[PDB]
Amino acid sequence: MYESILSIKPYNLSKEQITWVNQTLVSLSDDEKLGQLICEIIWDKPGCDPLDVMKHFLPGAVMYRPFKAKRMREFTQRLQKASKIPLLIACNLERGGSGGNGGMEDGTYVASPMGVAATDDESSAEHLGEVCASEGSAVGVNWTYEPIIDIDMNPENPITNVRTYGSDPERIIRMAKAYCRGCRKWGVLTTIKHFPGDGVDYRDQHLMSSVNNLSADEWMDTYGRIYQALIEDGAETLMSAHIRQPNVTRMVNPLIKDEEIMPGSLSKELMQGILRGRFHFNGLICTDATQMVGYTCSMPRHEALPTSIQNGADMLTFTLNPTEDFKALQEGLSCGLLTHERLDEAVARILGMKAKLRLPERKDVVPPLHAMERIQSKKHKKWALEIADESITLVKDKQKGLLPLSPQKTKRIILVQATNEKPEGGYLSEARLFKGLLEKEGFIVHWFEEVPRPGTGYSIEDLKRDTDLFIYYANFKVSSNQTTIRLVWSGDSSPKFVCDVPTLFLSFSNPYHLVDVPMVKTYINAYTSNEATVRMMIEKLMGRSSFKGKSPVDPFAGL
Ligand SMILES: *[C@H]1O[C@H](CO)[C@@H](O)[C@H](O)[C@H]1F
Repeated sequence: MYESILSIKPYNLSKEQITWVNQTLVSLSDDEKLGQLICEIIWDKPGCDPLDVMKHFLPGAVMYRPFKAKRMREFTQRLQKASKIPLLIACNLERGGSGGNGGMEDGTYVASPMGVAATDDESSAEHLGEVCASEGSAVGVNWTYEPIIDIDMNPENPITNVRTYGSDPERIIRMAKAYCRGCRKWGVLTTIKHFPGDGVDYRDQHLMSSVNNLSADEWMDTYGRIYQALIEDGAETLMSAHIRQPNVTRMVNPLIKDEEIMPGSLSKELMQGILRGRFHFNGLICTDATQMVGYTCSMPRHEALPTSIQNGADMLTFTLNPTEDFKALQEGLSCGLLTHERLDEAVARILGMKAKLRLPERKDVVPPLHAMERIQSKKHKKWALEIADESITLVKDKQKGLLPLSPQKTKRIILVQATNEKPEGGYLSEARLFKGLLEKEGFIVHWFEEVPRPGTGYSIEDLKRDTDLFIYYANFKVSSNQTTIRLVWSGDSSPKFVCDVPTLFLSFSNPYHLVDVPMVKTYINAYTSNEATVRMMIEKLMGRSSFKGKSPVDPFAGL
């Protein structure tokens, strides 16, 4: 059975592969089928054993948090050889081998997706995807939870922002298809997220069930257009997140009551009515992480877990208390919250992706050790430099004669770090590098914290005697469970003397900082805070490299 699913896009399995899926399915107990539904998270901290993911059930997949590539490779061998059914092994490879709170600790940090989008060259996104999948597959990853095809409509949203390809649906489609092309070259499944679409609300689904409140027609013309394009392009998997679309839900079910409207991860109207029905998506649907507030607050958990599967999800991403969660699935199956027929259909789509990857027939469980040499390879580092060269964007340049910088125009610089990270020693490694590279050019550079500021004992004339230029290094990065990535001062260090001392503002992440420093006359978006982008920033400030980036978003955010 299931030939109508498994023989067509995005599965395209052969007769013999479908026979393996069916024979395997029939051989599984209900407990084993329920376990296939679960992806378990894995971390590398002493006292934590990866095989703990198998103490309470036999999972269908795992996801690696960021730890070292060599440990990931060892974990893959241990996990797979201990598993009767091969595992899907997922990773949040968002920005290359490393970067963005996902990936691996020591992979290549290429760029944020928005930095890639600023190049306006889809080859940049293809290269991004190649790095992610090339470095991931070397250590055993076969599933990247990317690309993000959210639209960065709302500039106050803290969980979209540089994780997106910006606010233009046509560019999102171009870039996401290219990212997927790069991944398929290395045998890694992709995941379009976050369905039904982040970026309309200004709130984080990590902390609540956020709401895409476009009209049904508006949603269909934007998010629906993007999802349809990636589905037709062959997207293998899709992540249903803890976001509501009430107006689309009511289009499917006009009589639904407000309290019955569920987020994507729990919604039959969105997963079965829209995705399976209207869009004929035939790939694997997984939930976003189930311990997040957007999920937990929407429904009692014991009902929610089987209901997600019944309503169209094939896989639950992560457990809270694993004994309790598995018991909830067992009881949901026995009492009819989850049907045996829907259980078999979910597991068929899980096993089908394992057969698509040819995991059952793989003699070795990881590639040869030789494959590890791709990680931080010269090719990958080179692509990161090219993308930085093409991405950095001169947004506002209303300071006559400021650029290019020269020690003979502005010898003494005060460097002002602004960030929501908490690096040991107070200063970001990348800002230290930037400071050192300015000094190499011949500038004298002090941190804001090292020199006096105007006050009862120090005047603005003193400041002007001691300071020729202020430079701001702003890195307000996305991170789960933040309600803002707005500029926060750590407010005397803000650009409060722009008419008395020339001030230059550099953002290495959030592209909307003109919201909080509108007085600034020269403003540059770099989208990514890594070594490659810092070095290329220096080249461009000194006038040895042109500014080539094009804003993939409106950096002024409506003035
Ligand atoms: C929910 O969690 C999953 C697994 O880490 C991420 O891929 C999604 O971006 C997040 F929304």
